[PDB]
Amino acid sequence: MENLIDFSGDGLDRWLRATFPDVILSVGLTNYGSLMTSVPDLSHFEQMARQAKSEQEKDAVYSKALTEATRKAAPIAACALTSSKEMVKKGLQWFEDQIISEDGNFLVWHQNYEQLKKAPPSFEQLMGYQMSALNWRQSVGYGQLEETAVLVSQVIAQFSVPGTLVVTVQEMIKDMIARRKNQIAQIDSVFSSYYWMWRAGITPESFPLLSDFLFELGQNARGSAKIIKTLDRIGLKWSKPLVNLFADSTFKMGRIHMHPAILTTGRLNEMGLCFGIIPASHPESAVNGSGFAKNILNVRTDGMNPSAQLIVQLFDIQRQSRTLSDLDVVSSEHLFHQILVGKRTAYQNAFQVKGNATDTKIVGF
Amino acid sequence: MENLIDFSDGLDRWLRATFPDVILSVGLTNYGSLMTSVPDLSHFEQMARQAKSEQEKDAVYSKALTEATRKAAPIAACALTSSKEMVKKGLQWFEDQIISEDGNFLVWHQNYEQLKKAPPSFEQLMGYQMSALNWRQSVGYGQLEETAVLVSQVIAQFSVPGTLVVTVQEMIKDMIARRVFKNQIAQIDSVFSSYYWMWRAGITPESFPLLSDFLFELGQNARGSAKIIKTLDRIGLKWSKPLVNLFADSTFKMGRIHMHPAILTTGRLNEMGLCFGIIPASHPESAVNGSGFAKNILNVRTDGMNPSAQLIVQLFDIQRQSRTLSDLDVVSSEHLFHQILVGKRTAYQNAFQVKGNATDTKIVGF
Repeated sequence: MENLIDFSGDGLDRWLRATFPDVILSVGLTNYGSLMTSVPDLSHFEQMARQAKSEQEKDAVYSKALTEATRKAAPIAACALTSSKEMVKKGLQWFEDQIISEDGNFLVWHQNYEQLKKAPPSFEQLMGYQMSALNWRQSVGYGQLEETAVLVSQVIAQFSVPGTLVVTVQEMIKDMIARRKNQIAQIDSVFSSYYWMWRAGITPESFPLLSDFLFELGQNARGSAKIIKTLDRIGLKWSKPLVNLFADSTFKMGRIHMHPAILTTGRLNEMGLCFGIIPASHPESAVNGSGFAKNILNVRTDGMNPSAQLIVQLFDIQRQSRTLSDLDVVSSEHLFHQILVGKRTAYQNAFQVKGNATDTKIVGF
Repeated sequence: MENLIDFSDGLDRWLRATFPDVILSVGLTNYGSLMTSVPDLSHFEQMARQAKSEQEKDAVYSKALTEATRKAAPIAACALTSSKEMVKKGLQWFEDQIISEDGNFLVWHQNYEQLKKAPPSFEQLMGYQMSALNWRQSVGYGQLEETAVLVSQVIAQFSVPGTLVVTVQEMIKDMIARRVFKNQIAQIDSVFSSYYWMWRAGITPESFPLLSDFLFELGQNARGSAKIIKTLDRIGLKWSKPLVNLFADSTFKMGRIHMHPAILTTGRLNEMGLCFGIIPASHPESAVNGSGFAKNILNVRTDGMNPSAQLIVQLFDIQRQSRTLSDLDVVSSEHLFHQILVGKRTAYQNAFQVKGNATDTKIVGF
C-alpha cells in the first residue's frame, strides 16, 4: 500500500498530533514518549518456562516474554522519524552515494558480505562499519532528536537498583563476562537495518510491505523456522531477497563474532525497532503496541528503576528457559549491556562510548 | 618403559648428569634453554601465500611454529614438570579431589561432556582457576621462578624495534576484533589442564612415558589434527583411547575462545607438549635435539632486541598470509602474544591473578 508516515517542513510533531489525536504519550516510565503506563508483570512465564520441554518450546517462552515486556516501551516519535517517507528515501539513497564515491569504509565489509556470513570480521571491517554508521546518520540528518543522538561519553560506572535485585544484576554482570578506544563491534540498529533494507532491494514503494510485516512480528513472537516459511511463500514478491541475506544456517560460531551488518531471523528484531513499531500502511494501529527487545532501552533507570525490574524478570525467565540457542541481539545480557553503555533508546549510536560495561558496579538503594 | 626423569639440589645435578655437555643459555630466553639464535622464518612466507587448501595453509603456519619454538623451552622447568615425583603427586591430587566433594573442582569436572558443546558459566571458570591454584599449592609446583604463580598487573607499555611497531599494533587490533581478574577468568593454566587431561585419560606414573614419548615425537615435526587423531585412535593403542575420547574438536562449535580451559582438543595437545613433551621420559638425553611447542615462545626474552616480538611478528605475518580460516585457539599467534602481554615469562607460570587488559597495552618503538 502507501507509506502514510509522511511529513515534511514541525512536520514530525504535526504528524503525530494528526495521526494520534487521542493518544497520550508518557515519560513516567520511559525516557521518551511512549505508550507505557505500567511495568509488565511477567510472573506467569515461570510456569510456562518450567513446562517447556523442547528447545523450540523453551525459546518460545522467552520470546513471548520479551514481546510482552516491551510491547508498549518504544519511543513513538523516534519511530515515526525512522520510518517516515523522507527518511526512508534519504536513508536508502546513502548506499548508492557510497557506491558512487567508492567509500572504503563501506566497501571493506559490504563487498565481503558473503564471506562474513560464515567468518568473523577483521578490525578494519568493524571500524569501517562504525565509521559508515556515523557517516550515514550525518548524511541523512538522523540525529534531529535526543532519541536519535550519537553518544560521545563513558559507560555507566555504577548502576543503582532496588536492593532485592542487586545479586541477580550482579549475576548478569558475571554472565556477560563468562560469555566473553571505543565499542568496536556494537550494532547500530538503525544503520544496519537500513543496510539490510537496501540489500533486500526494498524501495520507497515496497517499504510498507516490510514495515507492515515487521509490525506483525511485534504483535506475536514467531520463531526462526516460522519466519522463514512466512517470508518464503509464493504470495510475497518483496521478501525473497531479505531472506537470502539470513546467516542463520551459515554462521557456525557464536553470534557475538558475527559482523554487525550481517542479518539473521533473530536480527529482524533490530529492523522491528526501526520499521515495525508503526505499521506504515496503517499507522493508527500503533496504539496497540509492538514488542521488540530493544524497546527496553527506552525504559527509565531512575526512580524505582523499572528498567532493572524488567531486565531481571527477563533474565530469570531466560535462565528458566535455558537452551543452547544463540539468542544474539535479544539475549537479556545483550540488552543489559546496551543499557550499561548508556543507550536511552535503541536509536542512539554508542560507538564513541569509552570504558567497559562489565566493569560497572551494582549498588542497591 | 620407565620414567628416567627422577631426582630427589637434585634438579641441577640431574641436568648435569643427563646433559653433561650442553650449556643452557639465557641470552635469548628468560630461563636456561637450548636456544642460541633467533630462527629466521622468512622462507615460510612464499609457502604461506602459495598454499591453497585449508590443510595446506594450516600446515605452513604449524611448520613455522615448530621451527620458531624448537629450542626455546626452559629445560629445568620441563624436567620438574615431568619428574617422577611431580607426576605422582600431581596425579594423586585429582584422585583425592574426586572423592572430596570440592565444588570448585566438581562444578566443571562433572560437566565435562556438557562443556564439550557449550560455553562455561562464570562459576565453572572461577572454580577452575581456584582449582589450578589449589593444585599448585598442594603439589608444591611453584619450586622455581619458572613455575611460579604471578600476582601482578598487565604491563602498560610493550617496547619493540621500530620496524615492528605497526605490525605489533595490528596484532593488538586483531586481538580486539576476535573479542578484578575478570579479564583473566578464562585463562588456561597450561600445567594444571595438562595434568587434568593426563588424569582423565587414565595415565598413571607407570604409563606416563608412553604419553611423554608420543608428545616428544610430536614436537619434532608439525602434524595435522587428523593425523594426530590417527596416531592416537589406534585399533591397538589402549593407553591413548581415553585421551582421544576427551577431544572436543567436532563437538564444540561456538569458537574456541569460549571453550572452558579444562576441555581438550587435538590443538590443545600443544599444551600437554609443554609439560611432558620437551624431554622424552624414557630417553631424556634425546632432548638435546629440541622440541617445538607453541608456548615455548613465552620463554623468549622481551628485553634486548626483543626476540620475542621478532618471532611473534614473523608468526603473525605467516598466519595472516596463509589466509587460514581455522580457529587455531591455543597456537594462534595473537593468543601467544596475549600471554606475553599478561606477563608470562614461561608457559609454566600461572597468570590468573594479573590485573588489567592486554589489549590496552601501548606499543612503542625503541
